[PDB]
Amino acid sequence: TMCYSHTTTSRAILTNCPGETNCYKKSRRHPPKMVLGRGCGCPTVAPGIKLNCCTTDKCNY
Amino acid sequence: TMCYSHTTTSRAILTNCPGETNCYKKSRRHPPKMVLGRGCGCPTVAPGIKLNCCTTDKCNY
Repeated sequence: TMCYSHTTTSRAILTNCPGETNCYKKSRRHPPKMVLGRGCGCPTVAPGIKLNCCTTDKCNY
Repeated sequence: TMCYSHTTTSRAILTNCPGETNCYKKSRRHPPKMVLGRGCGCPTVAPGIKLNCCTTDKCNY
């Protein structure tokens, strides 16, 4: 499964995710509402974050 | 000097900044290009961040 990936500061790339089936998109739940991170897997997320986890290639754009 | 303030996850408020003359806006230098934080002062910033520091009330919107 290929997923977009980046931290809040790093650059947005496309990776393969060995051993994972999901991709994630973390976003700010409160305005500004924006994406804070994308990556492999489905991490547990701290408060204030909306977490979306999907299973097809490139689904986390 | 009153400045907007928030972390990447906390809520956006308006604060007074005792003892500071500047407000800051941290942003992502690389796309998505977006604001990651606002607050009192002019902090030193890690790589990948565009830092703007201003001196009038509410200048960091």
